[PDB]
Order: sequence, then C-alpha cells, then structure tokens
Amino acid sequence: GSSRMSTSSLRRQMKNIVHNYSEAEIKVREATSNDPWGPSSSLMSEIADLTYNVVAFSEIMSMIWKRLNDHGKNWRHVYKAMTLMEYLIKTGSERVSQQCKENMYAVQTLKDFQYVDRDGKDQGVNVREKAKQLVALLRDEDRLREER
Repeated sequence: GSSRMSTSSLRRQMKNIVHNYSEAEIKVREATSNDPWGPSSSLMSEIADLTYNVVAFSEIMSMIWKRLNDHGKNWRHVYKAMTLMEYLIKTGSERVSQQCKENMYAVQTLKDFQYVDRDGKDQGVNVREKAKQLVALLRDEDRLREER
C-alpha cells in the first residue's frame, strides 16, 4: 500500500449470501432424525419460520410426507416427521395447517400403519397415536361431514 504492507496473502472467496433463503429442506430432514450430532438450539423453530415463506414451506411439509410413510421396519422417521408436521402447523404458519386439512388422509394413514416384521414386538404404537393426535388438534369437532 503506502505506509503499511499487506500480509494476509489470501487467494479467492466463494459467492455471497443467497437472497433466496432456501435451507428448509435441510432443517426438516435433520429435524425428523438427529442420529448424527450438530447444533442443538431449535431446529423445529427454524422449519416453522420457513413455512411463512412460500418455497421453503412446500419443501418442508413435502419432505415431511415422504419420511412420514416410511417402510414397515423403521417408523422412527415417521414419529419424528409427526413432530415437525405438528410444530409447523402451529407456529410454522397458517399455510402448514391448511395443507394438513387437504392431506388428512396422509396424517391418518399412520394411525393404521402397523408393522412388526414376520415376527417381532408391537412397538409401533407411539407413532400410531402420534399421527392421530396431529389430526385431532387440527380438527377436534366436525359439523356433520358429507362424503358420498
């Protein structure tokens, strides 16, 4: 320069901050399964703050529906998917609850999702009642249905 001498050589830097906040797909996943380690502050609260948006929201409930219908061997992903679908439906946003009513068959498909391998133990109940709960709160009483 003039009086000082640059010391930090440095080479090149990456891009900049993405103006399109789109990191929900990662939160939802790490939220329905924390096998590994990482930050432990409030991942669920993050996926909800994303529902408010318009993109991240669809990427959130979407990944939540897939892990919600896992196979009949490890419902662990399903139970975790119910916590993210129930948390977002509340603080997440008003759009996360509307989708739950439009996809009630998906949240109810878990109440019947029962499997214990050819011969194992019946431990897939925690998830059975879980899915039933998400639908109970989102709809406690009904005003006479009407399906032909």
